[PDB]
Amino acid sequence: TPDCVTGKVEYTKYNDEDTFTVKVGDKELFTNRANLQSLLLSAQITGMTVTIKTNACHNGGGFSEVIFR
Amino acid sequence: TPDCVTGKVEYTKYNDEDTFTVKVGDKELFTNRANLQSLLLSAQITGMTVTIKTNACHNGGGFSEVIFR
Amino acid sequence: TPDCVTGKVEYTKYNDEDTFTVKVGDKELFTNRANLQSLLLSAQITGMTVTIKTNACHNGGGFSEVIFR
Amino acid sequence: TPDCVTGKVEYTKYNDEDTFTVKVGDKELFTNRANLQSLLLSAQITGMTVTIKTNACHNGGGFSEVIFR
Amino acid sequence: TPDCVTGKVEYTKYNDEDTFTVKVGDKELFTNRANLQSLLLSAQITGMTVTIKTNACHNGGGFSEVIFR
Ligand SMILES: OC[C@H]1O[C@H](O[C@@H]2[C@H](O)[C@@H](O)[C@H](O[C@H]3[C@H](O)[C@@H](O)[C@H](O)O[C@@H]3CO)O[C@@H]2CO)[C@H](O)[C@@H](O)[C@H]1O
Ligand SMILES: OC[C@H]1O[C@H](O[C@@H]2[C@H](O)[C@@H](O)[C@H](O[C@H]3[C@H](O)[C@@H](O)[C@H](O)O[C@@H]3CO)O[C@@H]2CO)[C@H](O)[C@@H](O)[C@H]1O
Ligand SMILES: OC[C@H]1O[C@H](O[C@@H]2[C@H](O)[C@@H](O)[C@H](O[C@H]3[C@H](O)[C@@H](O)[C@H](O)O[C@@H]3CO)O[C@@H]2CO)[C@H](O)[C@@H](O)[C@H]1O
Ligand SMILES: OC[C@H]1O[C@H](O[C@@H]2[C@H](O)[C@@H](O)[C@H](O[C@H]3[C@H](O)[C@@H](O)[C@H](O)O[C@@H]3CO)O[C@@H]2CO)[C@H](O)[C@@H](O)[C@H]1O
Ligand SMILES: OC[C@H]1O[C@H](O[C@@H]2[C@H](O)[C@@H](O)[C@H](O[C@H]3[C@H](O)[C@@H](O)[C@H](O)O[C@@H]3CO)O[C@@H]2CO)[C@H](O)[C@@H](O)[C@H]1O
Repeated sequence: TPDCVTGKVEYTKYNDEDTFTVKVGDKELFTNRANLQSLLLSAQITGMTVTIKTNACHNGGGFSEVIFR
Repeated sequence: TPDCVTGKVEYTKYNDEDTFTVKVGDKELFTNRANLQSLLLSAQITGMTVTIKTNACHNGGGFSEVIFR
Repeated sequence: TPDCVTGKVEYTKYNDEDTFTVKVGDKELFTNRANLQSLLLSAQITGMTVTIKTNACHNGGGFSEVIFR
Repeated sequence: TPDCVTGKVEYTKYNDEDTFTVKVGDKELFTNRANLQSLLLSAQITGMTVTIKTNACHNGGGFSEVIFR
Repeated sequence: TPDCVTGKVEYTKYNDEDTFTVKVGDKELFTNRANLQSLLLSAQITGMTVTIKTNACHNGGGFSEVIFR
């Protein structure tokens, strides 16, 4: 899966449909993987560099693959 | 969903009915989303700015949408 | 539910019956709510002020309601 | 249940059989309680004093009771 | 089980198939044990020394045994 965005988590959002949204770089992306919620918030708090891989590389795009650096 | 309150988490409360209450700004709001419990406490501890979106914007109102920044 | 004790967590204990014990003030109280385990340990570690509400306000008393400050 | 060991967590180990091993003092002990895994690692990271209670007080002994100070 | 790699976590990756990949030393290894996800990210954030034991000691190899120091 190709890299979509790389950078620090600007903000996260818990959605009504139990999905989780992350804003990295110029894109806002969501994931339906519950396990990623605490991981992503931890990355945001500690200022980790995140790389999100997805074919749906556009605002509102879904993803499941994330690299934590 | 419209913004209800924005600010830092004053306090949180675990309720008997397994719901979670948060005090942000001048409102005390609850959520039945179990996944939000650890996320909200983490935000409280680290002093993150939280934005709660809900149509039930009043004390005792329920919510599911939260922005972490 | 009335306030039982308020103060910092002196110590926590995982019990054989999968319950969680907390020592706040002069009371040792337990909870059968699994979700409260990580939350309480986090409060202990970060030195948060905790308020436990319960009608069984005595050593060995059970609780489910907790306020995190 | 009698005290077995008291001290700081030297190291932890996730085992193939989904159990969790902790080295405290001169003993290496394991627990089959999944909820204890994150709690124990947190205690290790923050340098908390841990007290493990078990009748199987010997290397390779199992436990379920832990006191966090 | 023999030691494969020892060192600090270079990076972690959540995969599409719900597995978790870790890069330690010169190897990139994965695990299908969900409980290890938060533990490994915590070790990465706090800079812990990790030792991964596996017979599949090669890039793309699977593991379940990890020592946290
Ligand atoms: O968490 C949401 C979702 O993330 C991953 O899927 C993403 C999109 O949700 C999904 O629509 C997208 O589909 C791709 C096909 O995989 C690809 O073969 C085709 O060429 O393009 C479409 C749309 O661009 O895939 C992305 C992931 O790259 C995850 O796979 C999915 O299970 C779910 O978790
Ligand atoms: O966590 C509890 C609850 O949060 C969310 O619902 C909130 C209130 O609990 C709910 O009563 C409220 O419903 C609104 C509708 O959104 C609105 O369209 C209609 O006109 O009036 C009712 C009554 O105010 O909605 C808020 C959230 O905006 C969440 O949606 C719900 O599933 C549940 O988790
Ligand atoms: O975690 C265990 C338990 O916590 C809460 O219950 C507490 C005690 O365990 C329970 O014995 C106690 O019962 C009360 C009644 O609620 C009250 O109506 C009556 O007058 O007195 C008895 C004896 O004190 O209630 C406390 C809670 O205040 C929680 O409610 C329960 O579900 C369970 O999780
Ligand atoms: O996590 C593993 C396991 O921990 C606890 O059990 C421990 C040993 O695994 C168990 O063999 C041991 O049994 C004791 C009897 O309880 C005691 O009555 C008798 O005198 O001696 C035997 C052997 O020493 O007990 C320890 C706990 O003290 C936990 O109880 C168990 O459910 C499980 O989680
Ligand atoms: O998390 C994935 C996986 O990790 C552990 O298994 C690893 C490999 O996935 C598995 O193929 C490998 O199997 C070995 C046998 O242990 C060995 O006895 C035999 O001779 O060769 C095969 C092929 O290398 O073992 C490693 C771990 O050592 C874990 O055991 C497994 O349940 C699963 O979680």
